[PDB]
Parts: sequence; structure tokens; C-alpha cells
Amino acid sequence: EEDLRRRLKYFFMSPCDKFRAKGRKPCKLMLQVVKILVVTVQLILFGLSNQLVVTFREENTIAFRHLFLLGYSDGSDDTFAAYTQEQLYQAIFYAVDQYLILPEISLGRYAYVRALALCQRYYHRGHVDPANDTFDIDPRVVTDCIQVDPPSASYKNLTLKFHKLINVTIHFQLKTINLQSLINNEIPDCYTFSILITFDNKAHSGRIPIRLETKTHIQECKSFRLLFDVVVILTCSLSFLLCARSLLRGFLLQNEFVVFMWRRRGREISLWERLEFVNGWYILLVTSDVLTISGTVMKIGIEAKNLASYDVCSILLGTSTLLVWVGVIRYLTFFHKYNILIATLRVALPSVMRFCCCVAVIYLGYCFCGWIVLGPYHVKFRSLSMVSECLFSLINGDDMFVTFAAMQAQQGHSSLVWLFSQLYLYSFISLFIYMVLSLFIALITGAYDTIKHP
Amino acid sequence: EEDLRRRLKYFFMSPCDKFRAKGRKPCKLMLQVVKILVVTVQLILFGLSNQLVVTFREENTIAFRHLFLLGYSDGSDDTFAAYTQEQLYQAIFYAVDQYLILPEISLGRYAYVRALALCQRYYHRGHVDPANDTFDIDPRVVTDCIQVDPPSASYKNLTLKFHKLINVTIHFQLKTINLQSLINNEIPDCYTFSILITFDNKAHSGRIPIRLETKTHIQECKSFRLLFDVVVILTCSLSFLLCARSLLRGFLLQNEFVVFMWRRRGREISLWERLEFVNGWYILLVTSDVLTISGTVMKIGIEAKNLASYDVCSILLGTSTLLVWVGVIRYLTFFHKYNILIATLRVALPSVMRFCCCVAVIYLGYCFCGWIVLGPYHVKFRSLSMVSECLFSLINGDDMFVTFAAMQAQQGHSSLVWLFSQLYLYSFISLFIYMVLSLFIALITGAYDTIKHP
Amino acid sequence: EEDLRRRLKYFFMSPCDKFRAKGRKPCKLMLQVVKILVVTVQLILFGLSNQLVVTFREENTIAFRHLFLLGYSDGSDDTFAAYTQEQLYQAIFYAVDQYLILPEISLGRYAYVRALALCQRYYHRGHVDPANDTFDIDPRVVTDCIQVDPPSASYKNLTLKFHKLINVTIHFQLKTINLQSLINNEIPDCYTFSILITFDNKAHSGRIPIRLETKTHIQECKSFRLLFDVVVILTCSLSFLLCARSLLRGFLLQNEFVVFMWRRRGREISLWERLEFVNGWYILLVTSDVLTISGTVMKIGIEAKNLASYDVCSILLGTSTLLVWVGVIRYLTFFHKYNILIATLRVALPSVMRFCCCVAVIYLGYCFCGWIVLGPYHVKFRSLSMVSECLFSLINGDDMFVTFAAMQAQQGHSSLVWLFSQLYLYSFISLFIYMVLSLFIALITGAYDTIKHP
Amino acid sequence: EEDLRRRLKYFFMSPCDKFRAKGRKPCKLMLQVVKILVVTVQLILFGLSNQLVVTFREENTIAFRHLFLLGYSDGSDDTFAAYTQEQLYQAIFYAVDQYLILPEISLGRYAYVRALALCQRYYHRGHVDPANDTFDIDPRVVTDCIQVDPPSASYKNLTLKFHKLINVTIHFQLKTINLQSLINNEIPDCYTFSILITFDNKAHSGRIPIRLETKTHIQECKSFRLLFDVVVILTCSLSFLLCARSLLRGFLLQNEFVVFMWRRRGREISLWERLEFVNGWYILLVTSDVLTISGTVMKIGIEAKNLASYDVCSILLGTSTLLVWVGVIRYLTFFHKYNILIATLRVALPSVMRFCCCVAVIYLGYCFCGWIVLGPYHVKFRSLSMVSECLFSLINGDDMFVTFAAMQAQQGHSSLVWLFSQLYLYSFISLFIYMVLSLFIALITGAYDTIKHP
Ligand SMILES: *[C@@H]1O[C@H](CO)[C@@H](O[C@@H]2O[C@H](CO)[C@@H](O)[C@H](O)[C@H]2NC(C)=O)[C@H](O)[C@H]1NC(C)=O
Ligand SMILES: *[C@@H]1O[C@H](CO)[C@@H](O[C@@H]2O[C@H](CO)[C@@H](O)[C@H](O)[C@H]2NC(C)=O)[C@H](O)[C@H]1NC(C)=O
Ligand SMILES: *[C@@H]1O[C@H](CO)[C@@H](O[C@@H]2O[C@H](CO)[C@@H](O)[C@H](O)[C@H]2NC(C)=O)[C@H](O)[C@H]1NC(C)=O
Ligand SMILES: *[C@@H]1O[C@H](CO)[C@@H](O[C@@H]2O[C@H](CO)[C@@H](O)[C@H](O)[C@H]2NC(C)=O)[C@H](O)[C@H]1NC(C)=O
Ligand code: NA
Repeated sequence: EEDLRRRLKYFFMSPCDKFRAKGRKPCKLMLQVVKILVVTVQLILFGLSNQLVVTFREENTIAFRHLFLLGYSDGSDDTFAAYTQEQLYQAIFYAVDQYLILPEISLGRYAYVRALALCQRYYHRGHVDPANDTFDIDPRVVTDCIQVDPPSASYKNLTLKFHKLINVTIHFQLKTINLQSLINNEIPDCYTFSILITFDNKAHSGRIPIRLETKTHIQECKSFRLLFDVVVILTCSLSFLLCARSLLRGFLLQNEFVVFMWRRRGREISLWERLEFVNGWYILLVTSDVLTISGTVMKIGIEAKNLASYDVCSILLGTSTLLVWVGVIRYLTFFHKYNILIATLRVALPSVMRFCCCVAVIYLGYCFCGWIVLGPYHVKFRSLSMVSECLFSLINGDDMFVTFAAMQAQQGHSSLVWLFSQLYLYSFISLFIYMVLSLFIALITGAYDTIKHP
Repeated sequence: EEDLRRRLKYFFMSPCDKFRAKGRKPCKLMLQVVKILVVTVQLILFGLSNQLVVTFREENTIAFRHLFLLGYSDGSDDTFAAYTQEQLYQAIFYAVDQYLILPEISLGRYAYVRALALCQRYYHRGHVDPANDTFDIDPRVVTDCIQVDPPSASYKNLTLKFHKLINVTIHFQLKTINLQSLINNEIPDCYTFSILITFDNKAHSGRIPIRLETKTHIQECKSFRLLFDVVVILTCSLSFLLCARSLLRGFLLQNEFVVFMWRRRGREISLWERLEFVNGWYILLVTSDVLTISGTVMKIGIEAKNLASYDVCSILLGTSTLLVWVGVIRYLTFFHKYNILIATLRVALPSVMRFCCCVAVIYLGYCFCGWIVLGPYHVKFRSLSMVSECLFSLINGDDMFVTFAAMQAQQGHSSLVWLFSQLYLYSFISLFIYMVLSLFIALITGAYDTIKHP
Repeated sequence: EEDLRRRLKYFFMSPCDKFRAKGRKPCKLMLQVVKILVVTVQLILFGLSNQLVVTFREENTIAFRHLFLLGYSDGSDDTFAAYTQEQLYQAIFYAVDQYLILPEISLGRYAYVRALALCQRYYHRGHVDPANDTFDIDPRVVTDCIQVDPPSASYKNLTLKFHKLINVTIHFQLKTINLQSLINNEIPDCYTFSILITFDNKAHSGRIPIRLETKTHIQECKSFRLLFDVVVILTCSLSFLLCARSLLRGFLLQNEFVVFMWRRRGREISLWERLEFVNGWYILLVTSDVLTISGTVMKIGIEAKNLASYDVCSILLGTSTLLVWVGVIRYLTFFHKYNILIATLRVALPSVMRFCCCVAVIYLGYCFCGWIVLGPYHVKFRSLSMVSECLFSLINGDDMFVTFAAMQAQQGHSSLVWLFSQLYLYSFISLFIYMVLSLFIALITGAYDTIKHP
Repeated sequence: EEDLRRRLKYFFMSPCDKFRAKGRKPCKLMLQVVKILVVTVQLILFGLSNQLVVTFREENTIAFRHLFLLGYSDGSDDTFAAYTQEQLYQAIFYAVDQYLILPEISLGRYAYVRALALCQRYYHRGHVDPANDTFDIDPRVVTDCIQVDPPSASYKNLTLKFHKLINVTIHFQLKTINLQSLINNEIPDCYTFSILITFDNKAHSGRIPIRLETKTHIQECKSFRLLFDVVVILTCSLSFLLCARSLLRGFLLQNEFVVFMWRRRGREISLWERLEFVNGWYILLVTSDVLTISGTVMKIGIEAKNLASYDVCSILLGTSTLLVWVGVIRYLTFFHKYNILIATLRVALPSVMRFCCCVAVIYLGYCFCGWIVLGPYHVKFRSLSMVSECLFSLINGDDMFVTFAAMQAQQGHSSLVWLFSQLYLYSFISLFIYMVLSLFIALITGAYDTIKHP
């Protein structure tokens, strides 16, 4: 078949060779430049909206913490607590008293929403007695709510139950108007902050942490976006059909190649020669194509009705734009100078992934060994996730002297954990910097030397 | 002997070759997968207990420091001291006054244990007189204890002896009940905190540091563990007998090989050919086997009676689990692609250990040179351990600009230590990053090239 | 042409060969040593002036912040704000009251300049009402200035408009005399500080930041420089004519080489053989020559009349001195041992720049992916510039554990961004340290091996 | 000459070959093991004395800062200053009032030494007038001392001259007794602290920094060392004569080799063959030998009379011990496996030192370019030393994100320095990590490959 050879001349032909031979063929290549530009501009333009929204969220939450938390200096979100009995009464009474006089205090136009509800939660049959070691506990949790309305004995005389206490929560809402939007020449977005001050007594340890949490329900008051957002799906869908048409030809031209080796007696050639016939780049491009058109329909559903679930939308558009940019490495491999550079990973990957298991095992071994031993006597090694972040930080070198000095300052309780800590940390750091990183260098150099000489 | 050749065909045979030839042989290999799973699950399940115990320890100790230490802001454990005469009286009197009214203050159910005992320790014949330089010192240390019982002149009128003073210690106990255990659906663990507030006057320098230390005596109040903890020793002992049986065959089949070369006149072959006959992996597996069965019997002795010595138990189980995971590199070397990767250290180790001595000497030389010279004029170089941690941190690069700026900010006392500090630090950092790390890279690359071509 | 061959013997001849053959030829080489010394001494002598000027600027600005800002502890320039209504009145009234009694307070000789003007700016028709969601806004900004003269009702009774407020600015000037100049034995420089205290209400979020800014107008009161500053331009201009004369010979001797290959039928030789004939070092030297003579005329215009625009002057002299020092690598390549070392980049540059695009794309991909996703739930990833600085810091390893712990401490809002953060950060750090840095090492080693064997 | 060949057989013979041939020759080698042990034990034993001395110095200096400085919280040595007029009067009056009542306040036995002298220094003819710009200055500095004797108008009514003020210094002495020495079972060391509180008004900027400095005059009150300190000089002198005897033989056996090539007509062989005949290790050993015997005589002169100049003594003993440890690399090169490892630097050094100049030039170029440009607008780049420490810290990677964020937070004054800062820092970091470190790796690998194959 002299035509099918001429097809395979044209199937493996680069478009540069095809342009200098045929001409008038940008029909595939113009899309994959437009699609890069259209997706990334859509990403940046959407990414500048969340700067204004999140900074107007964060500044209002800080301005709530100075108004409703007693004695709050900044940079102390974690080590802020109430320890005696009177500090908890003062922290509650200050919050409600700073709520009731809010227009004569604050600096924004914080209106009210019809309001405040105080509630404590205590065990039903609580009986704790360390002198006699007697317990008789019903674990049913009963609440005791107090209603407070804004414009003392309706609110005061609130006696807590410190011998059985779980949470004391304060819940109220505030409504305000973004005034920056008129400077940005648009229709405003009236927000609704939902504040939940939490006094936690979960561990029953006499250390009650205090924290404040907000939540916004964005809504309009009493088109460069939507025209562009149908362009980003029209381009991407047109590429989704045009690329799938090419893989459809790839499967069918593969299929009449499998036909010949039953007539030429090619002994039913296995997975190797048929992997050298289907492009792999269109796989990455089509799995970019699904994610962009999913995320933009999601974004239409965001701005229309539900201004909350930015999570799935952002995690799809960012991963789509990540996969589209790597699809420009497609263009570079048509040159005979880049073609050495891109072919350095196709031979190393079935060896460097073989070595990555041998590193991941030993790394996981030092994770389990370090976490149980240096769990109690150290602060960087509490949970297994935090051990994994600490040991992976120490490899490139982030925080060595802090991990050493935190061990030396207390020396554990006895000298056996300190003498173990010296051998543990020195052997682990000396292993992965010298003998393991070096092995990785040797593998990539040998894989490059395999590509260079032929 | 045609049978002994057929034994050596079967002795060096991989189990993959043995399964594809014989079949029905998982009898060795099923243990070393079960033993990985059983040990590590036992480790994680024991490792989650100490999270609840240690966090209930640490939160109660912080809640003691806010209640009994005068003017304690957090993050100031080391630079907390008493300097004048009245600050020490106020720091003692505040601690006892905050002890006597403890139920009307604290937030836990801290009961008392029959109580408080104040005691100061002073030299018998103390005579310090810098005007006349006269000393007449009996170094016998006499205590002066005060008994305080909880429900002023029994406690007040406590005049210290500031011209001869060693320690002022306050000792008392508190008993409480963990209430988190009922949420975790079990029998509680009544703790007993033992508090020792220490006012140290050891160096006699007018800087008395203040610190608080606790100690717990865990005891029950007035079975997924123990069934699993006999599985972890039954599996490991069965592997301890089954592996030792294999090394017993290895020594005996070695022994009748030594017999032949006295009849074949093999001239009493030395240590090389007989090292190529005994496996080394069973050595690591059997020294895992001793440590697991020692640590779990230790853990039974922990939870039954003595809830204190977690040190030896944790340092054995963690090291055992460390050696079991590295024993999965055993499995990878049966493939002819991993067999290049694992053979990169067998030839480098009698050369990279030859180079590790040449690095450890020069490193130790900069330790002794830096510690005496930059001892006084610098804060990172106090003890020799702290010099070793600082110089080893600077190699990968942790804290360079802090070590430079601490030198520049004072410039020592004169410019000779600063001009020495610049030459010391620049020559040391430039030595081990460029010329020494590079040598390590060259050694591993040459060792890989020795394995690759044959 | 036997003479033109003898010219090309002399044109490519090194001056070391030319000195050992001819002698009495330093006429080119003495300039390029003098020009290094003259430029760098001019740089250091100018660079020591700005130490005295800027430290006398910074110390006076700190001394203004302690005098005019209410409750200012150092290291808190960013988290200094006013949150309630009364804190803003106290922060304004404290600043003007500390202005009027300034000679009986301060420690310098701060005189007055005829003075203080307070001004607030508010919207004309401001109507914000979150209860009814009604707005009727004229965005014209009207000021309301108050005049205050130094030696209460002229200044007091200043009622702000908190429901429509943009800026409250305080502007005044202070004149002082540098007394360090008499110790430095010269004519003094009377400064004029121009202070602008700013109360910003741009975002309308109830968080008003406070900051103080100064500006100096240096002027003399009521010659080693200028003699040296004409030497630095006389030397550099003489090199500017002497080097351009050599490139003029280079173009003309190239031109009569292009003539021959039309008579010898050399087929109009392209860009390669004619690039091996023009020196590239004189290009760097002449673009040093333009920048030095531009910056020093600029510096004359600075010290004569306009003591403000140090920006263009410094950015030209520093870049000129940067290009002059690299012009000493010119001297080293005449030796046959350095000639291997300098020839390691001429062959790698059309391959390592080919690889730098393949790294810059993937790096830019992780920038766009990380910024939108971890924008809201993280503080290091606010703007795209700050993402680029954070991801480039993590490659060599700067701040890994802070970026991990800031993610773990809040876990976002839900676990999907945390589970995305672990995969994002681990894949990105493992990519550029192991597989990409290693590729760079392999390229430079192969480029050196290309130069070494021939 | 068959004997001189037999000498050269014995001259280049290793002692291992000489022991297995001759025997009873430890006469050279026993010294160089004893000398390592004797010097380092002398170093450690002297190095443990300065821990007790310097910590008794530092704790007393901190205890002075809490007693004599008004409002001193720790960690604030640099940002502690007095800004108004009344803060300087209160800082002086608090220091003298806390001096006069010192036994009823402090916790040590601080006696007095006959005492306190207050003194201020002001210009004689001071005339500063920014309204009229008139100056008439006599730079002669006149002091005004006040005498204060310990057991108000003798001390009060101290009117400063704020319009001409240089320093206000307070000087007094305190004597105490180290009581730790009786616990260490010895004769005590009565110290004499010399305190100099300094109020600096050098820059005349209205920011007066405050700092306290002490100085000790150690003296005894009203032998494992000295026996060992003559051993360390007896051993080292005996090696100083025994090694110089060997180099004396080396010069003389070289001399009768130069004789032969005038009779054999060897054409007066140059520096190469005569460098392959003199050992280089005895040069390092003899320059260790001078420094040890100098430093220990210095140490005798320290402990006898002058307990001050620890500078020259420590900087000689530390450098001597540095050179003695590297002299154990001498021993390793006798083995034919280490002999490849030690020979990796003899061929690289006349090439890696050729490359170190090409790096030091470009590094110095970025130092001069960065210091003038980013001098004013940045805090890490003030002096040229601090630029060199900052740029050298950024290469291995220490403090990248702090240097980037300090630039971004202010953006200079205008955007031109910020746009210059991005290009400066990115080009410099990308240059030395990728292209320059990689070049270093290639040089050491090629130098190892030159040694490996022959
Ligand atoms: C305070 O404690 C109560 C429990 O006593 C919490 O109520 C639980 O809330 C979670 C939702 O996060 C539910 O799944 C549980 O079923 C609730 N338990 C009960 C008994 O209601 C309450 O959420 C806590 N407060 C805060 C702010 O977390
Ligand atoms: C306070 O100082 C006394 C000594 O004056 C300490 O008592 C010593 O304690 C250790 C145990 O750690 C014993 O080995 C010594 O023999 C004890 N000496 C005497 C004289 O009793 C006491 O422990 C110190 N206080 C604290 C809390 O450490
Ligand atoms: C306070 O806000 C006003 C605007 O209400 C600022 O005035 C603007 O200043 C910039 C110059 O930086 C001009 O380009 C604008 O046209 C000005 N707008 C108006 C309405 O005048 C003022 O600069 C702000 N104060 C400070 C200190 O920045
Ligand atoms: C306070 O300032 C005076 C100068 O007014 C300093 O006196 C100088 O001290 C140095 C020694 O360090 C001498 O070289 C100078 O000659 C002295 N000058 C005069 C005029 O006496 C004094 O040292 C400063 N105080 C401190 C603590 O440094
Ligand atoms: Na750091």
C-alpha cells in the first residue's frame, strides 16, 4: 500500500515541515495559542476579584477582634485564653456590652440584623469528685439560651456551671455596605457578617481558648464578564471536538495497522510498537479541555446565585491553567536542539520512579521512628503530618538550628532521648544530602548520556 | 556432587523463579508482609494514645504557670527572673496565696492531696565580705522547712537569708480527673500532678531564674489492646525461629563447602568467597525480631503497673519499625532494573566511608577552633555541642545571616575577633559547599559508572 | 596579499605576544586598569556620603514617630491602627498638642517654618443606610481645612464625619541644622523635613491605619570632589574614543574581507565567519563608557542645584561599575589554563538558554495555579508578585516550614484546600530540586566535556 | 652511587613498609599521636574555664541592666532610647537613686569601691539657630563633673545643656566575690565590675541611645594546670627540633642531587623535580609547633599577672589546634584506597583557584552595584560589609523572603528601584546557583577522572 505509507509520511510530519511543503495549514495550531491566551486572561481577571473580596473580609474580621475580644493585641491568635474564673465573666460581659453601644463606637456603618443569642452547654447529670472518685454521668448535652435584643437583669445574673461546661457561644449578625464599589464604578455588594465567638472547654484542662469566626453572605443591593465567559467555553469546546477527531483518526489508523500483521504474519505485535503511534500530548490537552468547561459553568453558577463554594471552582480553573501552560512544551520539541533536552525524561522516568520508591520507604521509616520517640519531648513532632513537614523541610535545609536548640534547651527529661536525638538527626540529614541526592544526580547524568551519543 | 550443585541452584534462587518453577511456596514471604502490617498498626495505635496523654499534660502545666507565677506572659520561659529583693518576696507570696483560694479561682476540678511545704536552703557558716575579703565557710547545707495546710503568721514572717541562699522550693500536689475519657467511652485515668516551683540562686549573680515543673502519677479510678499485643509477639517470634533456621542451614551449607577445598586443595579460601554465601538481610530482620518482642513485653509492663518509663519502650519500638521498613528494599532487588539501583552503595561504601573520615576530621577542627575563640564574644557558640549544631546547620544553610549579624552588631570587643570571624566563616562555608560536596558527587557518579557498564 | 595576512597575524595577536615581540605598547592596556581604579574609587567616595545622609534621615524620622504618634512601640509600623471612635480623636489631638509645645519637649533644635494645616476630606452627598439599602452619592470630594499657628477653640470642636470619610491629613514643616558637619570639617547642610501624618479610610472597613512620612529639602546654610569628577569623565571619554577607533578598524578590515570572497568566489559567506572577527568585549566596554559619563554629569547636576533625584544617578553608576568589573575577565583568557575555564559558557549558552524557557514555563504554571487557589486561605500568596517571590524562595529553601504550618494551623476552611496544598507543595519542591537542578548539572558537565577533549 | 639509591629507597619509604622491613621504629610516629592528644586536652581543659568565667560575667551584666536602666525589658538592647526632655532626666535620676540604696535592693553581695562620678560634655561656644542660620562654634569640649559619695542638692539641680550636648556618662565600680568557686573547691576570684552608662548624643538627631558596659579586673582574694602546661611545650619543642632535623636532611640530600646534574649534564633542572623531593606536611607541622609554644607561654603570662588579653592567646591556640587535626590526613595517604581520595585536590587546586578569581570578581561587582542603589531604600544593605554578608547568605539560601518582602513592603519611594530590585535579585540568585555551582561540580569531576584512570 503506497498510499498508507504516504499517510504515515504525513501523520508523523511536523507542522513546520508541513507548512514548508503544503502551506495554508494553521487550522490546528491557531487554537492552541488562542486557548492559552483566552484561559489565562480569564484566570487573571477572575483572580483580581478575590483580592478585593478577601481583603475586605480580612480587614473587617480584624476590626471585629479589636472590638469584641477583651485585651487583644495582634499576632496572638493562638496564645489567647482565659485561665481564672473572673476572666471568663469579663470576656463575655465585655463582648455583649461592646455589642449594645456599637454605633457610638465603631467606624463603619455596621447596622443590625434582627438578634444576639448567648448560649452555654452543660452536661445533664454532672458529678465530678476527685476526693471520692465518684462519677454518675449522663452524656446528654442540654443548652441554656439567653435572648438579647439591641435598641441589665435580662442579660446579667448569668451563672455558669464550671464543673460541667463544654462551650459558651455568642452568635449575632451584622450588615454593611461595600463603599469601594462606587469608586470601582459598579453596583454595590451588601455583605452580611455572621459572627460566632467561641469559648471552648473541650479538654477540661483549665485553659479555655477564645476565638472569633465570621462568615459572609454576599448579595446585591436593593458586561465584560459574561460575554468573555462564553468565549472561554466556545474556544475550549471547539478544541475538545477537534482534538478528539484527531485521536479518532489515530485509533482507526492504528486499527488497520493491526490488520496487516495478521496478513503479513507479524505475530500480533504487543504494546510497544502501538505505543509509538498515539500521541500523548492530546491526552493532556483533552484533560485540560474538560476542566476549563466544567469550571466556567461552575463560575456562572457562582456569580448568579451561590456566592459561597469558591473551592471547587478555584481548584478546577487553577489545575486547568497548570495543564495548559505545560502544553507549550509541545512546541519546543520540533527543533533538533530542544529535542535532546526534552528527551532527557522519557528514559529516566522508568528508572527515577524506580528509585523514588527506595527513597519514600526510608523517609517513611524515619517518620514513624521520630514521631513516637520525639513526640512528647518536642514541639515540632506532634502529629504525623507535622513530622512529615518537618523532616521534608530539613532536607533542603529550613529550620535545623531551631529543631536542634528545642531539643537541647530541655534535654528531654533524661539524657537518653537527647543522646538518641543527636544520632537520629545527624544520620538522617547526612543520609539524604550526600548519598541520596548524589544518586539522583548520577541517574539524570547517565540518562542524558544515553540520549546524547546516538 | 551433582545434588549439592542442585542445592546451590535452589539456594541462590529468587522466590519469583522458585514460584514459576515449583509453586505453592509463600511459606517464608507471607510472614514478612504480615509482620510489616502488624508492627506498624501496633505502632500507630500506641502512638495515638500519647497524643491525648501529652496534650492533657502540657495544657495543665501551662494552666499552672498562669495561676502560680507572678506576671507570666507566654513565650518567656527562659527570660523570666527576679532581680530586686521585693520581687522575690512577691513571687513567693503570690504563689501560696493563689494556692489557698484555688477552688474559687481555677476552672478545673483541682482537688487537694494531704500539703504544701515551703523550704529554703542556706549555708551554715556563711561569711561573705568584699570589703575585707574574709571567708569562713562550712559547705554543709541546712534546710528550713515551713508547713502550710489548706482549708497568716503561720506562713508569713518568712525572712530569707540573701547573703547565703541556694534554693527556695515550693512543693505540693494536685489531683484531677480526665473527663475526656467518658467521651472516648472508657474508664477514666485520675492524674496526680506534682508541682515543684524552683527559685534558683546557684551562680550567686543576682539573677534568680524562676521555673515550674510537674510530674504525673497516672492511675485508674475507684480489649482491642491486649489481644492485639499478643499477635504482635506471636508473629514476630515465629519469624524469629523461621529465620534462624535459615541461617542455621546457611552455616551448615557453608561448612561442607569448607570441607571440599581441603580435598580439592582450595588452599583454605579466606573471608571473601564465604561472605558471598551468607545473606545479610536476615541479620537486619533478626535484629528487628529481638527489638519488637522486647518492646511489647515492656509495654505490657507499662500499662499494667508502671506508667512512667515510656523512654526505653518508645526507643525500642521506633527503632524496630525503622529497621522493618528498610527490610522492604529486600523485595525490590529481584528485578533487573532495580538491581542496578540497589548496587550503587555496595561499591561506594568502602570508599565513601573512607572519605567520611577525611571530612569528619576537618569539621572537628573547625569545631575546636571556633569554640574557644568565638566563645565569649558570641551567643551561638557557648558549648561544644552548640558549636557542632551551629556549624552543621550552616552547611546546608540555615541561619547564616543571624550568625553574621550577631558578630557585626558588637564587633566583639576589638576588631581582631571580627577580622578573624570574617575569615573563619567565609573559609568554612566555601570549603564544604563547593570543594567537599562536589567530591561526594564525583564519588557516587564513579561508583554508579562501575556498576552500569558490566 | 601577504601584508593583509601579516595584519591578521597582528590583529588576533594577544598583547602578551605583542609585548614579547614588539615592546613599548601599553597604550591600550593602561587605560583599562586606570578606568577600573578611577571609577570604583569615585563610587566608594560617593557611596560614603549617602551613609551619613540617610542615617541622619532615618534617625530623625524615628524621633518624629515617637513624638507625634500616640502609643508607638517600635517594630509595629504595619499593625498600628485606630479602631474605635475615640482613638481617632485622641490620635489627632495628641499630634497637634505635641506640636505646639515642641521646644519644651524635643532634644534637637527643631525650629518652625511659617504653619500646621489640618484637613479632612469627605463626600459631598453621602447617604449610606444598610437598613433601607439606599444610596445617593456624589463622588466629588470636598476638603475642610483648619489653620493652626504656633506661638483652643480655634483648633478644637473639630467634628469629623465618620459615615463619609476618606483621609485626615496633618501637614507641617520643621527646619534643623546638621551639627555632625562641623565635626566633619565642612559647611553645614540645613535640612527641611516635610511631615505628612495620614489617617487612611480608603477601604471603609473600620480599620484606619496610621503612618507618618517625611521629605527633606537639603540646602546649604546662610574641593576633592569636583577635581576628581572631571578626571572620571576625562579618562572614560578618552577610552570612548580609543575603543570606537578600534571597532572602526574592525568594521573596515571586515569590509575588505567581504570584498575578496566575491573575487575568490566565496559565495557571500554568512553570519558565522564574520562573527568570528569582531570582538565582543569592546561592546561591553563601550556600554560602560556611555553610562559613566552620563551618571557623573547627572551627579554634578545633583550637588549643584537639585538634591532629590538620586534614583537615576545611582542606578546608572552602579550598573556601570557592575559592567566594568566583569570586563576584567577580558584579561584572564590570554592564558592557556583559564582558556578552558572561560570557554565553558560559549557552548552552553545556546543550550542552557534553550532549557531556561522550559523551566520558566513550568514555574509560571505553578504561579498561576497557586495564586488563585491558595489566595484566600493563606497569607504568603496574596498578589502574583508575592507568589513569585515565595515560590522562588522555596527552591533553594528559605521558608518551607512557615508555609506549611500556616496552611496546617487553619486547614483552610475545609479539608479540600489542605489536601490540595499537600500535593501542590510536595510535587513542586520535589520537581525543581531533584529532576530540574540535576538536568542543569548534566548540561554544564557535557558542555565542559565538549571543550576539554579537543 | 649505589648507596644514594639505597638512601632514596629509604627516604621515600612509608613507615608501614619500614616497620615491616626494619622494625623498632616508632621514634617519629609516637610524637605525632601524643602531640594531638596533649594539645587537644590542654585546649578543652582551658576551654571549660571560660564557660564559668563568661557566664558569671554575662549574668551580672544583665542583672545590672535591670537595676540601673529605667524600664528595661529584655531583647531590646538596640531599640532602647530617650526621646523627650523628661525621659533623659528620669533615666539619669533613676540610675543614681538605684545606686545609693543598693544593699537594700540587690541580691548579690555587691560592695562599694571608693565613688560615683557623673559628667556631661558640652561645646564651649555653642550657637545653633535655624531661624537665622548663624553659627559661631568653638569645637573644644569642656566637661562638667559631679562627685557623688555613697553612705539631695549635692546631686540634684543638674541642668543639662540640650542645645549643645555630646555625652552624659555615669562611672562607678562594684566589687563582689564568686561563691561558685568554693563549690568547685578552690581559692575564690574577687571580681571588680567597672560600669559606664552612656547617653550618646553624637548624631544630634533627637534620638539618644542608652547602653551599659562593664569591665572586670579579676584578682585573687586576701596544680593540675602548671604541671600539664610544661608538658604541652616540652612535647611540642621536642617535635620542633626533631622535624627541623628532618628538613635539614631534606635540604642536604637535595643539595647533593643538584651537584650530580652538573656532572651528569642535567642542564640545571628547575623548580619541578626539586618540589617532588621536599615534604609539605612538615611545613604545616612546624607552623603548628611555633603557635602552640607561643600560646602557652602567653597563657602563663595570663594566669600569673594579666587576666585581660585573652584575645591573642585564644586566637593562637585555636589556630594551632586547627592545624594539628588536619595533620592526621598525613596518616591516611599511606593506603592505596585513600591515595585516590587525597589526590583529588593536588590537580584541581591550580584550576579551581583559577576559577575562584572569576567568581570573586563577579561577586564583588554585585556588591558595588547593590550597595549604592539599594543603600537608602533597604535595611540589609547599609554598609559594604553587610552587603557582603547578605549576598553570601543568599547563595546557599538563608533569608531570601525577608530581603524580598522588605523591598515590596515600601516599594522604595518610586517604582524604578523596585523594578530594578526584581531584576537584580533574580539574576544574581539564578547565576550562582545554576551556572556557577554547576561549573564547580564539573571541575572536581574532571579532576577526579584525571586521577582515577592512571
Ligand atoms: C460546643 O459543643 C457542642 C457539643 O457539646 C457542639 O455541638 C456539636 O456540633 C457538631 C457540629 O460541628 C455536631 O456534629 C454535634 O452533634 C454537636 N453536638 C451536640 C451535643 O450538639 C458545638 O458545635 C460546639 N460549639 C462550637 C462553636 O463548635
Ligand atoms: C536546691 O539546692 C540543693 C542543694 O543546696 C539541691 O539538693 C541537691 O539535690 C541533688 C539531687 O538533684 C542531690 O544530688 C544533692 O546531693 C542535693 N544536695 C543537698 C545539699 O541536698 C536541690 O535539689 C536544689 N533544688 C532543686 C529544685 O534542684
Ligand atoms: C486622601 O484622599 C484623597 C482623595 O479623597 C487623595 O487625593 C488624591 O491624591 C492623588 C495624588 O496621590 C490624586 O491623583 C487624586 O486626584 C486625588 N484625589 C482628590 C479627590 O483630590 C489624597 O492624596 C489622600 N491623602 C494621601 C496622604 O494620600
Ligand atoms: C563622649 O564624647 C567624648 C567627646 O566629646 C568622648 O571623648 C573622646 O574619647 C575618645 C576615646 O574613645 C578619644 O579618642 C577622644 O579624643 C575623646 N574626645 C574628647 C574631646 O575628650 C567620650 O569618650 C564619649 N563617651 C563615650 C562613653 O564614648
Ligand atoms: Na530562617
